Amino acid sequence: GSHMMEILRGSPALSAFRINKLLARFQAANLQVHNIYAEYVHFADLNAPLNDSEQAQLTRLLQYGPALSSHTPAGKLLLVTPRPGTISPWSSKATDIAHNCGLQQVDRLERGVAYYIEASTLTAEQWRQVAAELHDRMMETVFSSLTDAEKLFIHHQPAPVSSVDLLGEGRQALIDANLRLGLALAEDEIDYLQEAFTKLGRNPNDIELYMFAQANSEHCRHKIFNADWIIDGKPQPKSLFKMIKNTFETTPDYVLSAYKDNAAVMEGSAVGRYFADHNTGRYDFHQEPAHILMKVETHNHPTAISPWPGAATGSGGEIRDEGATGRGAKPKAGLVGFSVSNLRIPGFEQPWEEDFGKPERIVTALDIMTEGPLGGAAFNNEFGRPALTGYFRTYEEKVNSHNGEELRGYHKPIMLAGGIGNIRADHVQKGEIVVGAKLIVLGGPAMNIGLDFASVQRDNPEMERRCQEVIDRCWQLGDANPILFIHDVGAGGLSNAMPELVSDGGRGGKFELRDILSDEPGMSPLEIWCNESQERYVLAVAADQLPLFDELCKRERAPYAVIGDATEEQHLSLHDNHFDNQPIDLPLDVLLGKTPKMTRDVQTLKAKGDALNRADITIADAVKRVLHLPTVAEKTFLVTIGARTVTGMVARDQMVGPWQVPVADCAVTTASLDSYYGEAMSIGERAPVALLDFAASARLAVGEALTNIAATQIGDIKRIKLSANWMAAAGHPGEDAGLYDAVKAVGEELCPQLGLTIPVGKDSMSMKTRWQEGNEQREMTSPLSLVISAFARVEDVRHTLTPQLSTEDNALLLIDLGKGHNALGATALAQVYRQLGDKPADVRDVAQLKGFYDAMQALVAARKLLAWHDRSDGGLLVTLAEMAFAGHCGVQVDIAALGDDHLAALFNEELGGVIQVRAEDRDAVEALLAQYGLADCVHYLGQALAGDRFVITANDQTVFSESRTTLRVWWAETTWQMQRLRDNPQCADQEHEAKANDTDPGLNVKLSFDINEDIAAPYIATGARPKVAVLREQGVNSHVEMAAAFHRAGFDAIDVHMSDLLGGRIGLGNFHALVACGGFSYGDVLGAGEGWAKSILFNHRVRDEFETFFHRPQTLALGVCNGCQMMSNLRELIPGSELWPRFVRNHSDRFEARFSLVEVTQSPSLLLQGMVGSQMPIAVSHGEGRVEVRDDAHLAALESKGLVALRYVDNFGKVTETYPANPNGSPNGITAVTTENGRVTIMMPHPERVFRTVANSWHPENWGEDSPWMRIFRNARKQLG
Ligand SMILES: Nc1ncnc2c1ncn2[C@@H]1O[C@H](COP(=O)(O)OP(=O)(O)O)[C@@H](O)[C@H]1O
Ligand SMILES: [Mg+2]
Ligand SMILES: [Mg+2]
Ligand SMILES: [Mg+2]
Repeated sequence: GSHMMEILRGSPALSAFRINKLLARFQAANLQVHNIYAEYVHFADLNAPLNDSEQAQLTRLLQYGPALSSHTPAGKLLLVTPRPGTISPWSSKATDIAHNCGLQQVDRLERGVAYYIEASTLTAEQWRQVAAELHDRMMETVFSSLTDAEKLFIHHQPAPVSSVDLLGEGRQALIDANLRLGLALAEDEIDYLQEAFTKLGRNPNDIELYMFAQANSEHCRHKIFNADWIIDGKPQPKSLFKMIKNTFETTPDYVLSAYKDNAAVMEGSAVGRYFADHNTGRYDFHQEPAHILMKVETHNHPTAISPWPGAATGSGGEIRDEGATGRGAKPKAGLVGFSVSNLRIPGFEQPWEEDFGKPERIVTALDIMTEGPLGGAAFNNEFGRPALTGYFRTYEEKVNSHNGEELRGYHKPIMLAGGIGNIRADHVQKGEIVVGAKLIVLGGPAMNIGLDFASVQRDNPEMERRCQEVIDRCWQLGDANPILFIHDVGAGGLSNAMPELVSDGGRGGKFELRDILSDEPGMSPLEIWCNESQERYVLAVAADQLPLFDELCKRERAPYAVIGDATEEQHLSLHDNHFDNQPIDLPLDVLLGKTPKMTRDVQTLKAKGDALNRADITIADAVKRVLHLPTVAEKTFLVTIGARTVTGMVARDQMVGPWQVPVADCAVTTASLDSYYGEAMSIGERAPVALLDFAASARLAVGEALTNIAATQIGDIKRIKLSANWMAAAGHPGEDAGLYDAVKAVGEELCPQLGLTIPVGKDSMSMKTRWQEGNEQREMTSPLSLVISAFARVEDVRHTLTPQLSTEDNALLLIDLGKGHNALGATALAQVYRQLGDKPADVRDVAQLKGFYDAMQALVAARKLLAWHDRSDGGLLVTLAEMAFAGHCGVQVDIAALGDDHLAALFNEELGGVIQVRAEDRDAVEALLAQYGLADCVHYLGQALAGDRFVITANDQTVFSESRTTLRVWWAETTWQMQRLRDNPQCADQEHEAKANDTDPGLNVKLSFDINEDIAAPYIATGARPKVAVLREQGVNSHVEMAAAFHRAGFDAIDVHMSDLLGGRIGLGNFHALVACGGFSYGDVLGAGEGWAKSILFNHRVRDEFETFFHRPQTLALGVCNGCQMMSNLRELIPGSELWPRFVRNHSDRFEARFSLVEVTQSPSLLLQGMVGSQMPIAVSHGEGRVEVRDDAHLAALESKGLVALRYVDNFGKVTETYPANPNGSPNGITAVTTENGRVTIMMPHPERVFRTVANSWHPENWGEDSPWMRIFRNARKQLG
């Protein structure tokens, strides 16, 4: 009542292979199911009626997706929808499109999947088993009628505040509320609340208690990290935090901000910061320092319960940290980490794996690594930051460690998300908060998320994107940046972030509950104030900047509300206009009143640990097992799921070389689109070492970070800055003393001796899982797990080395920082034979580690290196194998000098690595290494050689010999199997099988023109700069680098949001060129690019503006990725486009981020003039790029008209539909088409991301500044005259 639900049937929902996985899942559980069929169905909750025309508009918005075989329903209906009381992100984004298409009648759109199942035996018991399989019990519910969906839209009345009756019952009322509300309060904290409230003479409200309990938890007060310690009977002088701070006291160098914000900041470089001016809308370079922020976060517990949103909001919360650094900043690139228990992939179990069971309430390791990476990548992709480095460890074994024989592993996973961003010098310091400052929530209408449903998070990355654009508009105003103060909303929701915001400014605040934006009107005041809804920030802004701030938000379509005022009195007030009362009324010192410090009085446990039993170990069997341990094995399933080219500033991504092998040891970005200065990121971690030796695990993490970053041009080691993220089972015998010792080992010792700061860190301190298996208690406990992320300013992005071997005359030299210790404890080798072993690796000599770093820096600067790969998991064996994989070559090595224990020489995980040098440079490089005190560690191994032979000799004996292709295919099998069970198995198999064909020549180039002839230069030289409209919808993310590419070609790039067109601020009549940029407009909901296009079509004024533009005789338009999608959906407005295809879900059913080989084909395209017959790699980054025609008649007609402009080719140079050479399954390799007149071109790949040579993942050595793709932008300039 007050609202009607309309049901609108959508398109078929599951491809054939997905239907076959279902049918087969049913046959495997003995459910005789003749057939299954699925159809999306949509639900529109309307506040007013739709006329015949709006009805048709709504119907048309809800036609999208691949044109799959439609069937008429039969059998039993099971409809799967979100759980009632829940609103999906699909709903947020779809309803938004509805509103921007003028359908204000729509209150909410929601979507379900209708399953039509013919089975016909099946007891009601078995139907519950069918129902179970079709849905996720943590997010969804199953219904029997389409009608039942009305349950999703029930309007609820605001629930009132509840007082806890301390006055009337005494202390028992606090104890009862402590249990009922789950406050987890300690006795001394119940004491405090009793005293504080007895003094005020009134009962506490529920909200006030909940706020207090959120603020005084472990994760939030960091009680363990500030604790005093007593260890083996001796009081210790320093807390853990103090020992971390010791690194900043010792090395403050280059540090701009540390421990005073939710990211750290270091000095960057002076470069062209590129953005649109507030007054002109023109993009310009602003020559100024771009300083570098860094942060790394975890999101471990949620990910155990619901991994997709758990990982996604892991990234999302950390991106908010970055944006809310100082007075606003811009995230640039990200990193991702997973640690989980054994994967045990069905049909692919490995000999070290044993099922130990798990709690019913958590998902398996395999579920985490299936859905979690897709979740992390969904936020990074739809937000728009490249994910360029990461780690993925598996560990689960019964082991004789510090507390005797017990199960150690990661049933509670590590889910790690971090990254770097840029910030202006003047915004690094947070400002003062003036009295009467407006206090604002920027971002999403809130719901009851986080209050085991309360650990199920929810991500809407496009909402966050819209918020970032506002934040960007604010810092881009320089001295006029209206942001006085900004902070992210995370744990505790507003009940933490608003008090933290006023409190860091020395203020109080008065707030109004009913000013806060909400999508559940039923929520209690406690739910409104304490819920952990996502994509929110809190800021302060002066009252007189509010009109400005409103103009900025409205142009971005970023929702915001003013919810209160900052006060001089240090009081916290929260009024409720609906119930005319005051849920919160407290002094801030009472809320933020602290109880005493914690003292931990603890004892050292140290494991004895036994020698590696080698009975079943051969070097050959060990090579095979080690390459099948997911920690070692190829990571493609984690890398290609995320964009790696967004921004146009990525110099080094995971994938290396012509054969695009994911082994890059660190990530590198350019600082700007006009510099070779940059930033670098690397990770070091070695948790299983902590099962033998806590200090050594931490030291090795520091050292690996350094070895992974070392072939990058940095200089001074003091440029390198660390995040230290600590994961422990605090309280588990031996760990606490372990934690203190490991923090000491890096904070007090190693990092200060090296000159390394740790200005940021986090901790997560209950890394264990307890459950009942038989009548038995069971425990899985993590090792102490330090993850070090290293971050650095880069002097020259171009000088970076990769593991890609050259086959020119060369020498392979090992730098064995293990000094022949050759430890085998807690290695991959031991793990893969179910053992812990004796003695682990460690940092053997700090001077020599420093010496290594400085020596690598001298060799990099002087260009003496052809390649570098450090030694980590899997030892020298893996290092050499991976270099041979990346170089598509052989290796001939001798290990006689590495000791008689050949297994230990190859498989120790001591620090160091293999450099490759030119043969003629060998002597000079050995002399240089000797000057840094290293002669003793440096060992000539042999050479890289053309071919397929991987050979390891010792004197006259062959220690190990195998085909390099055979090793490379074994190392691939983990990612193959993961892709097989997650993606379309046909694609997974084609990708895998192409690795086995050694003749694959890899990416290679043929150019039909001179890539250095700047054909636009005569035009640029006149000083006349035509405008191009760089068109962007909400969710677009590639506009900045697109602008920069047109800029290099001599245009004035103007920023045109769709809101500028809708509001009449820009007219396309003033432009001769237009480009629709890439991204995830509306998060691709209702089809990639559809919302964007249909919002143009359904507005008749704007529709007419586009049509007029395209119907002019000389205008040019380009659509790229999302933009191509958009323009393919606007096709009725574009002359000569009648044969154009649609673009739909990739055949792989996976987001594909590839460096793909294409060829330019003959077509009218004016943007491709001079390039025809050229073949070169381009950045590709999409999930809905598959060309779909309506039938073969459409395809032939398209082809015979000569309108295809780009095709995917394999590395042999033939047009292909084989994956991933053709990443999406497009017929005849098609990824670009033009119009009959050549004036409009649309393409899925991103030329604007790779117009700079430095930003191509692989490129030929001889190229200059400009890639081949720079010709497009220049062709645009020349054509305009
Ligand atoms: N979880 C992940 N997400 C994204 N990239 C990852 C992930 N795990 C590993 N990678 C990338 O895969 C490559 C190989 O990883 P790994 O063998 O763990 O690195 P290393 O041994 O050099 O520390 C690297 O380029 C790394 O950055
Ligand atoms: Mg590795
Ligand atoms: Mg490495
Ligand atoms: Mg590593």
